[PDB]
Amino acid sequence: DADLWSSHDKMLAQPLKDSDVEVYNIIKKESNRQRVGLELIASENFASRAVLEALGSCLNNKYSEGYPGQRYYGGTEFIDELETLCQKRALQAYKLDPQCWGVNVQPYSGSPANFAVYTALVEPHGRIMGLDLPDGGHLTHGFMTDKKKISATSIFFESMPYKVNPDTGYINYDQLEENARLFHPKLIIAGTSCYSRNLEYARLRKIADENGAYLMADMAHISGLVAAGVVPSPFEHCHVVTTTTHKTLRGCRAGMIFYRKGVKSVDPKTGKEILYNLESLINSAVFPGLQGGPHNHAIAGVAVALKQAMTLEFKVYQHQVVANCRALSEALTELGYKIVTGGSDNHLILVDLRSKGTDGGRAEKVLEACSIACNKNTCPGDRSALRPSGLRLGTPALTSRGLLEKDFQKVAHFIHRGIELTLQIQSDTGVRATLKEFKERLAGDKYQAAVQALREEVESFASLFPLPGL
Ligand SMILES: *Cc1c(COP(=O)(O)O)cnc(C)c1O
Repeated sequence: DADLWSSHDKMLAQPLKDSDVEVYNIIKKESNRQRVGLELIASENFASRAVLEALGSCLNNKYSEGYPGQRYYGGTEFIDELETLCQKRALQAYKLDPQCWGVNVQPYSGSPANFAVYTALVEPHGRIMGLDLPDGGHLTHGFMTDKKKISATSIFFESMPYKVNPDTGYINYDQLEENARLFHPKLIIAGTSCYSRNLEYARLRKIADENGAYLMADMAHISGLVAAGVVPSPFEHCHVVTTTTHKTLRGCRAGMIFYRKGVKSVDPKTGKEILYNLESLINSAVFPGLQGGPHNHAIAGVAVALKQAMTLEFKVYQHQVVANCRALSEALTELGYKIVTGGSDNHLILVDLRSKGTDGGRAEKVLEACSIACNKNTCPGDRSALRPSGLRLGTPALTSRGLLEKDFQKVAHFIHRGIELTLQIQSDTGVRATLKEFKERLAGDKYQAAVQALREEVESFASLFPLPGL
């Protein structure tokens, strides 16, 4: 009667460790995996303990559909304090005049943030232009083939990509300018997932105005760098700026949408001023358009991450991120590796493995087997996305653990050793071999000892550094 009811109360207060050992262990094994490994996936990072704590708060429970001062349900005085605080901070982090900029901090992640913007400004079947996927663009920027529209962006809107010059490695703004006059985009996306150089925002803005299109920046990858001023800000030339809250910003998974406010334009003779309406449209799209109840626990993590993003420690961190990237880039360049574009203005680089006689697909697996985390990626000039020539390496994750230039040089050496091992296996299985066979030889008995040797040396080196979280 009441024996089991007390057991119920004990169930909701019982620690994860006892309540679900199966899930507890998976988390433990994962924490260990992250500790002993070398994280070089550009999109990765480590959230601060303060941010992670906010996620487990009672904020999870409150349904707060709507916005501060425009809620559906009542009892949101504390939730309103939090959301208003989070957006106040978001504007500060980028030094934005509240009278000129506004922000929506409700997007569940980066992709939902982007889609929300298209839904509000582009509308069904409206045209969008983004960097081609194999050229370093993101799925949310549009992706389709002769056969089908793959990304939701291509499915609900009409997208056509602009490309990177296969020779230089830089975005071909000239071809974009030409095609925009033919396509008539309603919105141009200025953002990348795998690009080492700064974007010519002013030029993009010019091309946008010529076609009466919106210029939307997707700063997901460089959000942290832009915050610390380590890279030029997209806010000066863009109408809308979307972003992820994790990655280089070090918060929890979520997203934000920044939009222009105030005077859009004026009439020379009448003096009548037209104002921006981005705030209303974008807010309406997030809710009641696309999303439901806000994830207040995440909005807290974001708010916390934004306070940290404004500290000097963070600024130093971001400068170190770029310094480590330069160190890593030049170390590999000196070693005969071809870096697309020759270098980088940010946290990542794209290494063209054709310079060493191999590809990123094979190199990715070998490096993984040795606890070196990174991802394959097509290079400008690749005749097939099935056999990508490069590897995308980013420094934010390891930099957060304390790594410095000297450490990144050691990391560069470790990476090269992985490539040697890759080359060995590649030649050992023949020149007409498939990726399927390569994976088998890698997990085979012949290279078992070599992999373990390198893996252990990698793991013992990574183990020397702290792992933010706990
Ligand atoms: C990371 C990223 C996103 C957001 O991805 P989510 O996994 O949905 O958070 C969107 N656009 C770009 C360019 C990104 O790099």
